[PDB]
Amino acid sequence: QYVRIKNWGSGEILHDTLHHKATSDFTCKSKSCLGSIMNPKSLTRGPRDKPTPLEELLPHAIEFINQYYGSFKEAKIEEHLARLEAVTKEIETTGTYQLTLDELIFATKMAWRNAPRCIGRIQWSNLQVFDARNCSTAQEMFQHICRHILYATNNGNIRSAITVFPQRSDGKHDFRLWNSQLIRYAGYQMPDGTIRGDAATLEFTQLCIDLGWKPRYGRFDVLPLVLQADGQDPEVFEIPPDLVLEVTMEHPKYEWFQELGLKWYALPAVANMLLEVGGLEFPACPFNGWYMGTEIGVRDFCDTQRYNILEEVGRRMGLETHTLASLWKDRAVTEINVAVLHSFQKQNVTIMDHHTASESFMKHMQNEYRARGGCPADWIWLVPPVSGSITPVFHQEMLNYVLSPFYYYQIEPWKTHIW
Amino acid sequence: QYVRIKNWGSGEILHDTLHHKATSDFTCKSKSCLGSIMNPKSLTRGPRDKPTPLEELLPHAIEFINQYYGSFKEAKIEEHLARLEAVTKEIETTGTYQLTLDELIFATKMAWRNAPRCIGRIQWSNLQVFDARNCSTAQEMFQHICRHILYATNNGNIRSAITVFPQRSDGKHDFRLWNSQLIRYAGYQMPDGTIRGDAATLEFTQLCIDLGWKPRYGRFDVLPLVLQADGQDPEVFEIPPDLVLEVTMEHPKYEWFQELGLKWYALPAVANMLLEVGGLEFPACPFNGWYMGTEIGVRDFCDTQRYNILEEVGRRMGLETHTLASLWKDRAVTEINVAVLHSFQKQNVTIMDHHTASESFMKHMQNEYRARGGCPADWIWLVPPVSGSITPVFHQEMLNYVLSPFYYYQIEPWKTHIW
Ligand code: HEM
Ligand code: HEM
Ligand SMILES: C[C@H](O)[C@H](O)[C@H]1CNc2nc(N)[nH]c(=O)c2N1
Ligand SMILES: C[C@H](O)[C@H](O)[C@H]1CNc2nc(N)[nH]c(=O)c2N1
Ligand SMILES: CCCNC(=[NH2+])NCCC[C@H](N)C(=O)O
Ligand SMILES: CCCNC(=[NH2+])NCCC[C@H](N)C(=O)O
Ligand SMILES: [Zn+2]
Repeated sequence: QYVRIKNWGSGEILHDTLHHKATSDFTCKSKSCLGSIMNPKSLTRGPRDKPTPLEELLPHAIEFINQYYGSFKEAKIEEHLARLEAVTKEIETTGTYQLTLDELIFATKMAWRNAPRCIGRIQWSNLQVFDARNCSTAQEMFQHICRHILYATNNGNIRSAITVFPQRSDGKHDFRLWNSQLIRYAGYQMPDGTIRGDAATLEFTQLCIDLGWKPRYGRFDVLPLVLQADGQDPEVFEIPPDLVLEVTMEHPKYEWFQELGLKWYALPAVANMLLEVGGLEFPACPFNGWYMGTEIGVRDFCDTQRYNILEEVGRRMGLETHTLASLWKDRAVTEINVAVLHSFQKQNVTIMDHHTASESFMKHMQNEYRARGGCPADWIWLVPPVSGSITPVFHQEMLNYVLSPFYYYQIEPWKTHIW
Repeated sequence: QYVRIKNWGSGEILHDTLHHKATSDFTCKSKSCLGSIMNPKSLTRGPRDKPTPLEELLPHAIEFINQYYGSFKEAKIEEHLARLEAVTKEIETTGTYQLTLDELIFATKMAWRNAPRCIGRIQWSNLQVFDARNCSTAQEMFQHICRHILYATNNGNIRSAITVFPQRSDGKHDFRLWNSQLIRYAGYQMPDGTIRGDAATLEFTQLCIDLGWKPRYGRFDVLPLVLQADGQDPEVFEIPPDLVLEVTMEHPKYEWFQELGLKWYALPAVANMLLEVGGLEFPACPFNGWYMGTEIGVRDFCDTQRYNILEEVGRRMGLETHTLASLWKDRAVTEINVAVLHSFQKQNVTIMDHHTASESFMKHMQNEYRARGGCPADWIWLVPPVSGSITPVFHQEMLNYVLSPFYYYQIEPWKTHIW
C-alpha cells in the first residue's frame, strides 16, 4: 500500500504508491540511513565487459515497451503488441534492440521526470532531443556537442536539450565524455601551494594537460572537450569561444562588485551521466536545463572548496568579518545571490531564483501524486543551500527511490579505461 | 566493517563502525528512503499494557551494565560482576530493576550523545540530573518542574538539565507531561477564522481549555503544565510567572522592530520524550539546553505555520515584497535573526548562532569518530534552516541510526489515555 506523506507547512497529506515500482535496493540499510551520501553505488551504473544477458534484457525491454504504450491517451494495442513482438525478434536476432525515436524522446523525459535530485522537473515535458545514435567518431561527437551548446544557449534564452549518442553494446566500445559538464572552468594548483580557478576541476584539468592541452593558468579558463568514441582513447577538442556565452558579475548597488572580476557560464550541462531504459544504457548523453541562482551565487562562488569569495565580499561590505555571530556570512551570500540574479537578467540570460524554483517544484510534485501517485524526491538535494525553511519544499516530507528510465552516475572514465 | 564517510568541504574521510551497534530497523526500506519523515515509528516508543518480558529485559539490562562499567578508565571487574549479579537477582525477584544514580546520569548523557537530531551534543557531558524517580503525585511533579525551570534558567545564564521521574512498570501507571515543551505559548482559533498566538499549540491549547484552563486569548500566553502522575488523569498547573524568563525583541538598527511586539521564552525544554536505557523506559523526563538563534528567528517567527511574521518585516524594510525574485525574504529573515540574537545578548540570556553551533558540532563529530568510531547524525535536522551550504555540516556526509540509551518520541497522551 501507500506510504503516508505530510507537508508541515500546509498540513496537507499525500499517499505514495509509486514507490512500489522501484527496482533494486537503494542506499539505506535495514537499520541505518545513508541518505546524505553524495555518490552511493545505488545511484551509480558502472562499466561492462560483455553484452547484457538476454534473460535480463528481454524482461526490462518488455516492461519499458509496456510503459511506453501505456503512457498513451487512447490506446493502440495493435501497435503495442506488434512492437513487443518486433523487439523480441530483434533481441533474439541481434542480441539487443533499438528504440524508435519517439520512445527515446519519451525515455529521456521520463528519466528526467524520475530524477529525484532535480528541482526543475516541472519542465520535464519540454525537452529537445538530438539523436546522435549514429555517431561513429570523436570529431562527430564534437560536432554534435557544438550543435547542442548552440541550440541550448540560444543567445541567452536557454532551452532544455539532450544529445543521445550510441548505446552501450559489449561495454568495450563506450562513447563517453570525460567531462563532468559541457562547459566548465579549469583549476590549477600553482607552484606556491595556491589554487587558481575552480578547485573542483583540479584532477580533470591535470588530465587535459596530460592529454596535451595547453594550460592558460587563469581563474576562468574554459576547459576542453575530452571525447571518447567507440571505446577509442579520448581526443581533446577546444570549444569554439563564440559558443560559450558568459555573464560578468555586477551588483545593482555596490559598484565595487565588478572589481572582483567575477563571471560564470550561462549553460549548465551535465556531461558524464548514463541514461538507462528498457535494458539499454547510454553512457554518453549530455543534457542541459537552465541555472538556478544559488548554484552559482552560493555553491560555485562561496563554497570553501570552490571559488570561496565570501570573506572578500564581506570585507568590501564592511562587515564584522571576525565576529561569526554577527551573521555577516548571511549578509554577504545574500548580496552575492542578488549580483548573480541581477547580472543574468541584465544580460538577458535565463535564470531562476531558488524561491521560484521551490514553488514550481511543489506544483509539480502535486501534479505527480495526482497523475501517478508519487514523485521520487531527494529532500537533501531539493532544498536550496540557502533560505531552507523559507522555501516550501523544506516542510514537505518525501520518498526517494530509483525508478526506470533513470539518469545514473558513472565511474570516472580515466579510472576504468584500457588505453 | 566500516562505512566510508566524506566531508566535501575538506575532502576529509571518516570510517563509521559504530553503526554496527544499532538495534532494530530504522525508517528507510530496502529499496526506498524515508529520511525526511519527521515522526517515523522507528523514532517512536509507544504505550504499554503489561510489564516488559523478562526474556527481553534481562538481555538489555546486562548490555547496559556492561556499557556502563565499560565506559570507565581503569576498570572495576569486581564491582562490574557484582552489579551484573545484583541486577539479575532484582529482575528475578521484582520483575525489573533500579539504576544507581550514577548509571542514570551516565544514561541521560549517553542518550543525549546518541540523539542524531541534536546539534549541541558537544555539551553532552555537562548535564545536571535531578532524580525525581521517587515522585508520587502531580503536585510533586509540578514542584520538581518548577525547580528544574528555576535551575535551568539561572537568571538568563542557561544551564542544561534533565528531571527523571518514575520509570514505566506495567505501563498502566505512566508519569507523563502532556506538554511538548515546559514553556510554550498558546494558540487560539479566533471566531473570525483567524488564529492568535502559536498555531502549533492549537490542539493542546484546546485540551487545556477543556481541562478547565482559562484562555487569555493573547499572542504570547504561556500555557499551563498538564501533568499526569502514576497513570492518574492530568491535572492542570499554572507556571509561576516569576519563573518564566522572556526576551523582548528589538533590532540594533531598526527602531520600528520593537513596534512588532515580539518576544520569546528563554528556556527551550522538551517535555514529551521518553528515555530508554537497559530495558527501562522513562515516559517522563523533561530536559533542556539553550537556544540556537534560528529556532526562534527562522522557525518560530517565520514559519508559515507559526507566527509567520516575514512579510510584515519585509514591508517595514521597504522591500519589493511582491517580487519573489528580489530575494526580500532572504533579507528580512536575516534581520529577524539579528534581532533575535541581539535581543538575547542585550538581556544577557544565553543563545547561540547557527554558524557557531555548526562549527562546534563538527568538532564533536570528530571527537566521536576518534573516541568511538562514529556519531549518529541526521543531516536533515543538523543543517540550519538558513545558510545551509554556508555552514560546514552541510558538506559532511553522515549516518543516522538508533543506538541505546536513546530519547524516543511518544504517542500524544490524549490519544492513548483511559480517563
Ligand atoms: C529546465 C530547468 C532545470 C532546472 C532549473 C534544474 C535544476 C537543477 C538543480 C538546481 C540541480 C542541482 C545541481 C547541483 O546542486 O549540483 C539539478 C540536478 C539534476 N537535474 Fe535538473 N534542472 C533543470 C533541467 C534538467 C534537465 C533538462 C535534466 C535532464 C534531462 C535534468 C536532470 C537532473 C539530474 C539528473 C540532476 C542530478 C545531477 C547530479 O546528481 O549531479 N535537469 N537540476
Ligand atoms: C546545550 C545546548 C543545546 C543546543 C544548542 C541544542 C540544540 C538543538 C536544536 C537546534 C535542536 C532542534 C530542535 C528543532 O529544530 O525543533 C535540538 C534537538 C534535540 N536535542 Fe539538542 N541542544 C542542546 C541541548 C540538548 C540537551 C541538554 C538534550 C538532552 C539531554 C538534547 C537533546 C535533543 C533531542 C532529543 C533533540 C530532538 C528533539 C526533537 O526531535 O524534537 N539537546 N537540539
Ligand atoms: C553531504 C551532502 O550530501 C552534500 O553536501 C549535498 C547536500 N545537498 C546538496 N544539494 C544540491 N542541490 N547539490 C549538492 O551538491 C548537495 N550536496
Ligand atoms: C519535512 C522535513 O523533514 C521537516 O520539515 C524537517 C526538516 N529539518 C528540520 N530540522 C530541524 N532542526 N527541525 C525541524 O523541525 C526540521 N523539519
Ligand atoms: C544539466 C541539467 C541541469 N542543470 C542545472 N540546473 N544545474 C546543475 C549543474 C550545474 C552546477 N550546479 C553548477 O552550478 O556548476
Ligand atoms: C530540550 C533541549 C534542546 N533544546 C533546544 N535547543 N531547542 C529545541 C526545542 C525548542 C524549539 N525548537 C523552539 O524554538 O520552540
Ligand atoms: Zn534512508
